[PDB]
Amino acid sequence: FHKIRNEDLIFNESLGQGTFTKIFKGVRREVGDYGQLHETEVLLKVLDKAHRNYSESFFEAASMMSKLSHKHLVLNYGVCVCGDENILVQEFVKFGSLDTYLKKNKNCINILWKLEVAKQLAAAMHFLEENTLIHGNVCAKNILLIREEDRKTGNPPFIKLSDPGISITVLPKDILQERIPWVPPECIENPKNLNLATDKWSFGTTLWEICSGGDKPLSALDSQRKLQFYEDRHQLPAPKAAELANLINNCMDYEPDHRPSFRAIIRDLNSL
Ligand SMILES: N#Cc1ccc(Nc2nc(N)cc(-n3ccc(CO)n3)n2)cc1
Repeated sequence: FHKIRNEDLIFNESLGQGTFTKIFKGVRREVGDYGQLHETEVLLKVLDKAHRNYSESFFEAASMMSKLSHKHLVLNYGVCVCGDENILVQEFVKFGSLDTYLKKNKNCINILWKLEVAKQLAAAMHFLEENTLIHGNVCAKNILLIREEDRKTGNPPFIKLSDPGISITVLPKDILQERIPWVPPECIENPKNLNLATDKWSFGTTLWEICSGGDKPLSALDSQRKLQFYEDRHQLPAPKAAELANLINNCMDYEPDHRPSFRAIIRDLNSL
């Protein structure tokens, strides 16, 4: 990663928290193309100092994805590791993460918006699958909205997939259980089962979020009951707007080997 000096970064408002992290809007002073000086809006993602022992996984999350370049993958500018900080410096996305956007905007998101977003997520995942790169934490909180839909110019919304954060292969068991039903059953059984098929299951859970106005699937279940949901082999209820329910359930297959390729997922979306 490119190294960015702390002197060149200004922290502004908090934008929320992730697992062992806090996110802020900020500004980076930099020399850009043609030698022009810029003050660039950035997302600053800060590893909690109490959890500095996760720093390798925290950065590994950003690194492997940054090794590929793609229009639907978030841009990482660099890292700041001055002093006692562990900071990832990422492009600032104007409309934020999709979980929040969906909850705020339930009433004006229709089936065509959901389908376009699903197709774009599936394109990003097909790119990862073709490169045999595991993401490991597909969820609406890790989808960023670059551009809102504009009917008045026929313009679709445009999303990017952000980094997965610290890997489920190193996280505490109780955090994994709280992340059911994004973490697939085989990874609850053994987090080293993380595989390309993991991302197909989580993609189904993410489609359910997209279809459910920002609701969290199984939120009313505590961790014990989320575990038993897997033990009993349940599927999620169909969203009220159920156009994608079959695809969600086909992706959320308890047999990892039976989960469909992202090419087949795309063909299915294109058929609707
Ligand atoms: N109101 C408001 C508002 C909130 C956030 C943004 N911008 C943004 N830009 C990014 N590159 C990443 C994120 N994230 C948000 C959650 C995560 C965890 O994945 N990231 N948010 C813009 C407006």
